[PDB]
Amino acid sequence: ECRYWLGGCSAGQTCCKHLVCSRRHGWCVWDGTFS
Repeated sequence: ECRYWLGGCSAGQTCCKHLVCSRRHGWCVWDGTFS
């Protein structure tokens, strides 16, 4: 299943809609706002 904000993605994980796997933060961040 997809993870939510600050869910904690990985190399083989995914993030729910409106979110992106932040490899820098180490967790799913808001897509469109993150850096």
